[PDB]
Amino acid sequence: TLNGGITDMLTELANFEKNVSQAIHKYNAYRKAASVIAKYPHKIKSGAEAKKLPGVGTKIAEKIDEFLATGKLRKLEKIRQDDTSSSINFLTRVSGIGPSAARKFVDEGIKTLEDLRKNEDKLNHHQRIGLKYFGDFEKRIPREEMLQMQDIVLNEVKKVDSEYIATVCGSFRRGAESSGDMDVLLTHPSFTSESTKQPKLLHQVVEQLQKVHFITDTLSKGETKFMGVCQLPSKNDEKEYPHRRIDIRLIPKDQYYCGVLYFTGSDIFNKNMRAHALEKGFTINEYTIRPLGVTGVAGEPLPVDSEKDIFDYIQWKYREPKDRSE
DNA sequence: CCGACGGCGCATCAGC
DNA sequence: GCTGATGCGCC
DNA sequence: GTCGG
Ligand SMILES: [Cl-]
Ligand SMILES: [Cl-]
Ligand SMILES: [Mg+2]
Ligand SMILES: [Mg+2]
Ligand code: NA
Ligand code: NA
Ligand code: NA
Repeated sequence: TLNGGITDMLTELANFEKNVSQAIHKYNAYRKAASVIAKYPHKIKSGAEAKKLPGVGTKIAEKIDEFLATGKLRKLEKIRQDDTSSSINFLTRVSGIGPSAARKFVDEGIKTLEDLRKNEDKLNHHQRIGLKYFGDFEKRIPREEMLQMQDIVLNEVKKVDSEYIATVCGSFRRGAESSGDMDVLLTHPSFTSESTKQPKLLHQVVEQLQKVHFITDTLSKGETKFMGVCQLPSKNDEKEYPHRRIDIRLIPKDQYYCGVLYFTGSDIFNKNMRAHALEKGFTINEYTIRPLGVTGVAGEPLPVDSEKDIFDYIQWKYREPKDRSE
């Protein structure tokens, strides 16, 4: 973290733009700049030096000059002192509360953890669970725990049907020493891009994980995506493990490579790669890579037999998962 | 100057 | 009920 | 807020 002061500053600005200003393109701009600076292998000495990096422009270079000179940003100092901004930023830390809900809550005079707790009747299901586990969800998961969670999920899935394949993705697959949550990509040969030969494929797995008390709560659930809460079992006399966020995504089996590319991330890596694809005349989602016709309409799915094939189409050298932590 | 900036699953709601 | 818009989530 | 043309 050679430039941690700068990247922290840009991340704080990004969050302000998303949560308070509701300016998603500014949010993405700040996060892109923070990411490119984070990988830069020199301690930055000026805004001009930073401006040479793709995604850092005139305004950010100016802020970098102020930050290097003084160790702070007047713009952020004022934001920190603003009650409405402060309140909104806090409330959005609850899962299920976004910029819109946060501002609405603050309008009604709900602006603290205490306020939320006394007004549960005003929260939807997702928000209620987000509140319940507020503390737990801001804790990171040690890789050692991720390995224990992996073993439980892979073994329980196998007990349901030996034909399932579950792959842990997200930061775990990128080799991180800690993760924010657990991301599980699921396949089964009965669900392909061509047909669904069995119903309840995701349901049966969620059900089994609930039965063994691994999954503890549900935030949202459909045919292909589960979003919930899980917890490792603790031993006799042992303090309980924190509750953790878990996401499970069932992807058509024949579209595994596009799926695992998506679910491995990072999010900024995906945005950067998908934007590069567009410049190259392709569109990538979690299912397919397609060409863009002269008009602008996506054409038919191209053959993909590896993650690398996707990189090849857009003329990028392959990057291993561990090198996608942007 | 100015349009584009990644792509999509699930929850909730308005209009019919 | 359905459809489309919008919020919020995921990488 | 930044980039590309
Ligand atoms: Cl914006
Ligand atoms: Cl598709
Ligand atoms: Mg994750
Ligand atoms: Mg994430
Ligand atoms: Na630049
Ligand atoms: Na939130
Ligand atoms: Na996740």
